[PDB]
Amino acid sequence: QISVRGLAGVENVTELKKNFNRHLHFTLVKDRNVATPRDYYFALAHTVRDHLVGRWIRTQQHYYEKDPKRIYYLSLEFYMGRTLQNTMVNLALENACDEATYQLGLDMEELEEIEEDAGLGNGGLGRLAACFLDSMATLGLAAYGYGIRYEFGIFNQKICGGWQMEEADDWLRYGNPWEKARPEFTLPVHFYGRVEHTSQGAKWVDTQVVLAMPYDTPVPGYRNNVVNTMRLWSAKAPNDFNLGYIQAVLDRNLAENISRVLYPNDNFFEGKELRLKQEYFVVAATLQDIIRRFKSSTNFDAFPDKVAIQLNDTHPSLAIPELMRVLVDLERLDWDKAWEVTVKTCAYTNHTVLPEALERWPVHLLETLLPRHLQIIYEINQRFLNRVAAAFPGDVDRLRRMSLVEEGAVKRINMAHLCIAGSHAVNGVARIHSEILKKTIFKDFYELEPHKFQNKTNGITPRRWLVLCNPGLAEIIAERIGEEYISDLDQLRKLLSYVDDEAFIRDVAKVKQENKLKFAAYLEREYKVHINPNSLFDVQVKRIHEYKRQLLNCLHVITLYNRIKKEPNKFVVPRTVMIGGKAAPGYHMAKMIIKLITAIGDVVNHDPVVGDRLRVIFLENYRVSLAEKVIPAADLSEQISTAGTEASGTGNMKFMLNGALTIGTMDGANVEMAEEAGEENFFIFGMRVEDVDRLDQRGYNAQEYYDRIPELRQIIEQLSSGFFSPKQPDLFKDIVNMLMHHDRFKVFADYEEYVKCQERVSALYKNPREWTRMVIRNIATSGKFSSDRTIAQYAREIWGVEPSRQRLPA
Amino acid sequence: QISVRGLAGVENVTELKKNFNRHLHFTLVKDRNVATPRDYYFALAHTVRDHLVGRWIRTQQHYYEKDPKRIYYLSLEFYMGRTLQNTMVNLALENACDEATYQLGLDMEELEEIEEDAGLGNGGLGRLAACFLDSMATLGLAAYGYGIRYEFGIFNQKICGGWQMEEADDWLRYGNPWEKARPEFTLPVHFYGRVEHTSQGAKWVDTQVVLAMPYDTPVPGYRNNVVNTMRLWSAKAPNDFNLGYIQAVLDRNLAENISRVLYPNDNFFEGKELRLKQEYFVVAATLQDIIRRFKSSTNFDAFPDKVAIQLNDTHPSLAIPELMRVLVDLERLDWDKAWEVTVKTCAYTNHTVLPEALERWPVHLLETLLPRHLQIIYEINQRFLNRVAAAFPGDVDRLRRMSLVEEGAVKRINMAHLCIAGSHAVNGVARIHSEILKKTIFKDFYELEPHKFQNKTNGITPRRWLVLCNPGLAEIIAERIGEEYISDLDQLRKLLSYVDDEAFIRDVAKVKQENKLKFAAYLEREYKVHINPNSLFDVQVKRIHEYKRQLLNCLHVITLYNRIKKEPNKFVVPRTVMIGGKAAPGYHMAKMIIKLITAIGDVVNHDPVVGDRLRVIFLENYRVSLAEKVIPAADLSEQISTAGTEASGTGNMKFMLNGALTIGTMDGANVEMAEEAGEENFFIFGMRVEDVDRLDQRGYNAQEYYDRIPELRQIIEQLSSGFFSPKQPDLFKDIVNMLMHHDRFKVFADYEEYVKCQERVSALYKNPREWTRMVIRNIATSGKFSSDRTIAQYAREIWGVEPSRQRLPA
Ligand SMILES: OC[C@H]1O[C@@H](NC(=S)N/N=C/c2ccccc2O)[C@H](O)[C@@H](O)[C@@H]1O
Ligand SMILES: OC[C@H]1O[C@@H](NC(=S)N/N=C/c2ccccc2O)[C@H](O)[C@@H](O)[C@@H]1O
Ligand SMILES: OC[C@H]1O[C@@H](NC(=S)N/N=C/c2ccccc2O)[C@H](O)[C@@H](O)[C@@H]1O
Ligand SMILES: OC[C@H]1O[C@@H](NC(=S)N/N=C/c2ccccc2O)[C@H](O)[C@@H](O)[C@@H]1O
Repeated sequence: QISVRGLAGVENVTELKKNFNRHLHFTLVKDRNVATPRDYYFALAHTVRDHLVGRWIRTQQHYYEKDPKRIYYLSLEFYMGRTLQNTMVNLALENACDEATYQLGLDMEELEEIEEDAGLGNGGLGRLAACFLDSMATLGLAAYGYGIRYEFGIFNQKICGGWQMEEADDWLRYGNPWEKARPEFTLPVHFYGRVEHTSQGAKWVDTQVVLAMPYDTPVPGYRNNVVNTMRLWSAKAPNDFNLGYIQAVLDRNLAENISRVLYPNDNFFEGKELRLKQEYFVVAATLQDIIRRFKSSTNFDAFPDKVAIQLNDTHPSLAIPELMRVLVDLERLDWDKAWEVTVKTCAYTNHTVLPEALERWPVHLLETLLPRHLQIIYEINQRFLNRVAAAFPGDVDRLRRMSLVEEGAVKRINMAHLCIAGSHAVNGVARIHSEILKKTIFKDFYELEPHKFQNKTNGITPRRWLVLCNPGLAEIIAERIGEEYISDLDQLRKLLSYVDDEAFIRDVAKVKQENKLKFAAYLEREYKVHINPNSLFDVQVKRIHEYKRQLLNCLHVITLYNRIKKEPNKFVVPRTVMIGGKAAPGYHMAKMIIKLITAIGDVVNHDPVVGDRLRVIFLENYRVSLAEKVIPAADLSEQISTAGTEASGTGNMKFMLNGALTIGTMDGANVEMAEEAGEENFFIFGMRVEDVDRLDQRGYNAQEYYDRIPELRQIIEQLSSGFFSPKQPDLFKDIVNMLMHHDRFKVFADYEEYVKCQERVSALYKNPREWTRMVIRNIATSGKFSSDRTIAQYAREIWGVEPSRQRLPA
Repeated sequence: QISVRGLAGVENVTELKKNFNRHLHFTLVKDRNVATPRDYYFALAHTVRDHLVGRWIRTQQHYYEKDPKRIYYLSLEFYMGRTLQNTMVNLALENACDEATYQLGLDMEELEEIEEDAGLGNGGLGRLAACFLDSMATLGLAAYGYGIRYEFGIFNQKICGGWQMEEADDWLRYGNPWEKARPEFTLPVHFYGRVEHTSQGAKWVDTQVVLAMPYDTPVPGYRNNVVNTMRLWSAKAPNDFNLGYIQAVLDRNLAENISRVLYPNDNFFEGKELRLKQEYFVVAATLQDIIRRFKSSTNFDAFPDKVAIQLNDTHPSLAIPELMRVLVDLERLDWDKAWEVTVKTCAYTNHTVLPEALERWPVHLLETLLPRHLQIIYEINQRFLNRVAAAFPGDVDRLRRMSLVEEGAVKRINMAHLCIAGSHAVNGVARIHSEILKKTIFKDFYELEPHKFQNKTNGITPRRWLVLCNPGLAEIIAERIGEEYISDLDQLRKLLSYVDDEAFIRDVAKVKQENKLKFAAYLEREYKVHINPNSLFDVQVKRIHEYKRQLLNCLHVITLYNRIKKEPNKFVVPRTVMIGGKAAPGYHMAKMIIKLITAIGDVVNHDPVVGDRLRVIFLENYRVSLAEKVIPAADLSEQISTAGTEASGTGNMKFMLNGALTIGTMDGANVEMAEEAGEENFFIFGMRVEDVDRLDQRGYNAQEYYDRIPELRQIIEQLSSGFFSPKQPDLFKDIVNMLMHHDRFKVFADYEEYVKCQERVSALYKNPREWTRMVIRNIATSGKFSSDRTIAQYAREIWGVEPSRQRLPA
């Protein structure tokens, strides 16, 4: 049908059809008379998967013969989404499979909906790891993602009575066709025990053993014939574990609980032993696998020339003391040489400045679980602090601030300090975030070792986030500028010469309307809700958190409702306001915010005077597969975090790429987006970082705003009095209380500018032609935010490797 | 190589080879350079499995179109062993695959050893279910085996310091290529809750739900193109189960523990709640599946014409009250009609008379777990006892003996009484066992309903137990009488005309020596032990239990040792005494018996004066795959249970089929074996059932034997004084104590006759020609003990269906 989806040649179509039937018969043991819709999905997944194997075997053989420097991307999260469509896109199979299945009497789109998301992450950090994997493959890098094969990923969210309910995401229930178990690489991981000192070295003894069994998932590059590996460890008890008899077998569950479930904390930090175990487990298994591959290529001097380990936040920070442990205790290297190797091998990416999120592990936990690692951390700290003391003599408070060991009620280890000390590179994830790291939270470390500190602005993969989810837009772009932009996104700049093009303007507006109709349909079928597809689609999708200020969005929505009720017969630009996202199950305020959104909807959506002019919808179960549907449909992207709180954001980049305009604060990557697109082509409002600082110095008094803005006073009074909860008048008292007395994120301080800026959004939407020209200017300058650019910078500036866009032989 | 293994045609060999490579590449993602031995096994299993699918799909389609009466064999145990070789044998593929793999540079025998046994049973009961499945398929019966997919089967046994240690049998660790998950047939099973009464019927409410997910395994008939299904249920939590959050997800393990592990109790009875849950779980899921298939063929009158349910012991006895529950509570049939249907549908096979083995479930357990089932059982019992009371007026003690409800300290339900009341047929498993049922433990029931009581003498499948494990013997037989005996084992009678045949005698003796050399080699490699292959192979393999009298065998062994030590320079027929079997982990006396065997070995095997004349070996980890190796190697089969205690035995039949002579008591099937072969061709010794009864009446005094047999006195004194345990002089005091004061199984009473009979065994072995002629006479009359005969009798006399030996179209 459409060109960017590849060729549907007679040979290939014929061959896909017979392989589909072969799998339906031999693999699924069905015929066309008893086959379920899921059998059909599985037949298709096996047919497509077959096309990966040759390239996968030769890619890995190629790395063995050429022996390049290997990149190990360590993460506790890989938010992959679905694999079927992505595989077809990157193998250029999509049109062929569409034709093959159509001829077999099946709708491929329907089969695609059967696949479960691999929901092995929470949000931006997990999704970033997935985009990175795609880019590393596309750029021909010898890269491996290492993580944990969770049995349960991020919970499925159900909304019951306007409240979030959690249900287990049993994503492996029917089997995962995209994984290959690698039992030959099963590795022991040790826990507890004690440290013994002998004549020559310390020994870690009397440990409990859990086995790590790896499962390999392919990661195809975009049409370059490269297939890299994502290797995820699963926990297994050894066979003599606890070996009255029945209980011993049942107790195997305890050991295997390590890989059972993803922690859904979102940003913040729970010092739970099981989380610590997960962090060590991925680190210990991965490092043994790395060393084994390195020896199979004594001379650890060359280790950093053949290995890079990227630490995705502090979650895998134990790689630093674990590498030291293996080098010093097992390989018998001296400390200083081992340390040299470690620092040159490891690099650290920070993904937050929110203090409550930072990992600070109690000493007593590490003492019991990982006694030798604690001793190594203490030694690291002593040597580091001697370095600080020599550089800044007499500065006693710097010593205590920079310590890896934090003093107090309970002693803790600051894992972020551990990461900086033991890494050759530390990066933030957007220019303003990286500046904040040097200027504030890691200021002392920057002064000691300025050469360590870098920026690597985040990006998204244009494969999943344009070609896959928005083929209609990819196509109209490909019609004018060709197809090479899909792996060289800067080429979108060529679209600037079409901003006055009458044919192109009409096409961009058409694609959007088409996407909006499709999504208005999806809302009807799967959720039985009515929406006007001619309204402005105003969307805020992301995890629920106070700093992201879904609350500020709620305030705007209520303002519009009150304005309509005041002057019912005045024209307003119709809006469909869509807010979606999961709340961490232990996060009370976020759960209350969800309830507020649904309660606003209940009032707004059933007011006869409002009509089709304003609708408020909570998008249930926001996840990667839902993002692929809602983002292409959006007109307005809400990116309204308090300046200084969103490290980068990546949802922002996805909306920009897909033809939505952005209303946002100068925070995270928004700054660089407005910089690329021009400020005139962005709806910027609110306090900058400096204004937030100024207000913090004075003291933030929310009352002042309440006293001076009558429209805001009415909203707070409506909330307090039970306007949005008639049967539970005080339901939202926690919300009013926080906004009035304990708002860390200054919701009221940005309210006036936000509403004003939103009026300007409405003004522009009234003129379709000028709205669309500004959209073209956004799409056209979105090239910088390709994760291909991001990865090329990591490779050249951190890992010391050259990316290649050259094909491997097919 | 050998003819019974089928043809190795050029086309088939070529095709198997390319399918092997195709699977190695596409399925296992390997090439010949990185493939592990296990990859090769899996490639071969996928290649062979492919040949099942056509026949499997058409068999099941055939049952749908012809709609025959379906047989449901319900068992908590299916002791399957390995599947690869059995599949090749029954598909006539064995020689072709041997050639294909040889040409690929691989030894098939080596690949076969990689496969894990499906160890989903304990012993004879579990193995019987497996032989039955094979025969039902071979006989063209529309049969389904239903059970539980245990995550862990029977424990692997390790011997440490002569003591049994248990290790978890994680048989699914690498995936099972022989199962197909059937998620579309996932069914809810209910637990706990309470019973409510409404205007029209009782309702079972407030239950906890566990899901039952079925996995289908093919069961191929012998070269008839029939492939039947074994369907095993797996336990899965529903997704909202327990849904702080982390704990709720981890707690899913509790629900799923139902299908986690096989109870290894062996014969006896532990009233453990988890076992009760397993019993209901298999029953509830299976019955819903049966009814669903029946409706898809309101009119439950025809239910018994289209369904037979065979209850394999009392383990699935809850099928009776569960069927009533569905019929009365859900389908709204009246009691009497529902009961009619139930009785005509269900039949019961008893597999024991040992009182401690009988299931008697405490009322309070059923009350909490299955409240509606308890009410149904009470009602069944009331109606049954009214029947008893009308038939035997005034007989008040008969009423209490026949009650399903047993009175006492704790009230219990006698499940065996439940089974007889609600079944149209009750059978024992050998003629003497079935007689004992009518005469003693079920005497009252026999008097009330004599027409219910039947015999179905056990059998074994000549496919696994001759063709597969002993191809050399199958071949020399096929050379003289053709191949048709493999599915019509009575044809072995034709071998009687070869008993004087000089060529045949030499061949039978050759095959045996070959099997003994092979097994003497296996012992060397895998266990580094030395044995003389020219010695008599004296083997007792079976679970360890006092009634099986491994102890009597031990006494004989010590007698031989003492006789050699007394007269070192006298000739004795050399023996290798092999004893193997697992002990139930909670069975102390059985664990002590194992230690005794190893301790005897330690003394005997290292005595310079003994030499190669006597060796005592404990065969570790006896299981189906080890049986296939040891049985063909055996010369003497030890079947020495106290008369009246072994219901049938089946190991006895396997040894007879494979050219060993039998020394045994007139117990279980031994009686019918000696009857078939002639008593002159069997080494019969010891008390008959009547002699045991006579002794019980008088009082068994072990002292009398000790006082009158000097050779026995010496043994007991050696045991007591620490001759067999120098560092732990009193180690075996529990054993001496039991034999002297508390022996239920009268070991001393059979000692003299046993030793005498054993001397006669040695006498015959000294004359190879006459030993072998007696062997031919055993093989020649073993036809009755084919499970094809057994199943044909179940079908005609219980299920009301005609077996067919006709081929389905290929
Ligand atoms: O089908 C369900 C099962 O599939 C197996 N995968 C196999 S046997 N081969 N996979 C081959 C493969 C081939 C190309 C790309 C990805 C792949 O997983 C997996 O090892 C197993 O965990 C999973 O449950
Ligand atoms: O760089 C990619 C993205 O990283 C996110 N940080 C996240 S999602 N941190 N998550 C931390 C976390 C910590 C413990 C448990 C679950 C979690 O998601 C940042 O908030 C976002 O600005 C940035 O665009
Ligand atoms: O390979 C490992 C996996 O294999 C799957 N089986 C599939 S996808 N097909 N099986 C087809 C089949 C075909 C003929 C005979 C027996 C069979 O299981 C099983 O459903 C799964 O539980 C298992 O872990
Ligand atoms: O009919 C087949 C065989 O059945 C066996 N009975 C067994 S193996 N009962 N097992 C009962 C049992 C009961 C609870 C838990 C585990 C168990 O193996 C009989 O002992 C044997 O004589 C007969 O040949």
